[PDB]
Amino acid sequence: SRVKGVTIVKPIVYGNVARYFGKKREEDGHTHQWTVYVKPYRNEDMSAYVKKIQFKLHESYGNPLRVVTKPPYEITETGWGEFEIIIKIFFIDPNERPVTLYHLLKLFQSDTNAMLGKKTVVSEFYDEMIFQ
Amino acid sequence: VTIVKPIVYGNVARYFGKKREEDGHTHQWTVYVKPYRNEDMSAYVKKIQFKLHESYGNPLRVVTKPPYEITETGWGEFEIIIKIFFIDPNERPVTLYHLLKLFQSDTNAMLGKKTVVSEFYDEMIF
Amino acid sequence: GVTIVKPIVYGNVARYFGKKREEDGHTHQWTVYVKPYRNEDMSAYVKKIQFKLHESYGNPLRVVTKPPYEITETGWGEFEIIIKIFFIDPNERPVTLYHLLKLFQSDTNAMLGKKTVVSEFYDEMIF
Amino acid sequence: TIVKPIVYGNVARYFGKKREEDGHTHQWTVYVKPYRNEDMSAYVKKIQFKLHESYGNPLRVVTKPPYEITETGWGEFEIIIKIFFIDPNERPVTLYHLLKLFQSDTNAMLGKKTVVSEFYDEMIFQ
Repeated sequence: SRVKGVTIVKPIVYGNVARYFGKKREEDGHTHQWTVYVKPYRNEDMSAYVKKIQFKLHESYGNPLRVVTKPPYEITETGWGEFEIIIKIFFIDPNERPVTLYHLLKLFQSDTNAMLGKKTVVSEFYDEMIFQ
Repeated sequence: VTIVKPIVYGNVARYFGKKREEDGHTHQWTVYVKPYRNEDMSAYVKKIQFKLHESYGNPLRVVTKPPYEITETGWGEFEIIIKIFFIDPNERPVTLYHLLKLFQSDTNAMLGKKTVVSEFYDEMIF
Repeated sequence: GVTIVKPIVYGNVARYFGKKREEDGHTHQWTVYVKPYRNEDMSAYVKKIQFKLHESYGNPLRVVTKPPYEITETGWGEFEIIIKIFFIDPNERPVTLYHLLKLFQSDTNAMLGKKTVVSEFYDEMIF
Repeated sequence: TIVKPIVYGNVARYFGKKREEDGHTHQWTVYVKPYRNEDMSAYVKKIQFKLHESYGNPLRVVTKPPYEITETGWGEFEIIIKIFFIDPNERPVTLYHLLKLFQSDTNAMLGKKTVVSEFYDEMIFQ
């Protein structure tokens, strides 16, 4: 006897891409450039149903609570260590509890890929968001 | 017999590599209508018009012969209304709207992609 | 009659390592896939999807039941993957698609700066 | 009553020098590919690209995708593409293509390094 609406499912990908500079940036000792991101599994404007996404970077980043309101939902920074990003998705239709994803930022590649195409690391994962 | 005909539409764009100083243009793009499957549209489509932004000279571009597409160059993103007129005058024309997409995500920039694509699928029902 | 239409894409992508990997000879990494065209839950209508990979692989009759309906491997040569699409509805007979796994880029796309082999083909599935 | 749209053209790139060994200054690739990707090899028996007489083996035949031919040379000329069908009755379609190698002047200011000359067409059946 629950009064439910229509079940609505939205498939998403999220993760990070990273690329090594070549040399230890002398000023901060940084080494990689990277973008963490959330994007639809197939091209569509998520802004129909996503108000904002926030990525909580590491405590060592200035302005660590980064937020994005309009697509692409991505944050680009540079760094030297791997750490755990906490990505919260905020829906438009309130009475829709946010979704929270933990993504371990990957910067270095596997020795297996040190032997094949060792340039650009990618770490992406599939998940789906439910509605109504 | 309710006959459906499926289509994709949208645009593709590519970065100059450097803003041209004559007109501050940074991209060339192409906006299009294509059939979902490699079939012929001309059998049932009189013309398609792509109403561009008023910044463009002659903003009402009309395509009557396939391929139903328009190639321009640009500095900015904007909405493109798309009017599909059918060959028997009875059939009501279908208006599609498309937000020209010109600027690459840092993600796709880091993956070394070279072409920005936003494309969409529809069904014209008869 | 039901008469529902669900556009899908299938095919594979491929991105050549840079060099022959000294361990198993592998030169390319690839992903053969079947995706809805729109962003939607296709497990609403798809029970499972079988991918028949070349006999040289292991468990070559790969079967995916939860989206994404993607297989990822490495290899060094091309072959033909037979894709069988099993539906939720029992009255709906499975579809079988053939796809030639493209690993080698063509001269046209090589000369354009293209960095990934993409071979994508289209279909519409009816109910 | 089947119509099949195709794209045909060439890409070329100035190689960077006048190769002194044989004079050849560009490398090009002429191709034919369906407007919307399908197994063209289901109904195309072979595709011919007849080229300038200076090229030994001037009739080149391709029989399976990618339907392209790659070469090097110094000058532009007309490539005759002939498309032969699996169905013995359907007669060969013949396309003419001005192979392009040198760039325009607004596309230099664009930030282009590769040339693209590409045309739509429709193979028609009964």
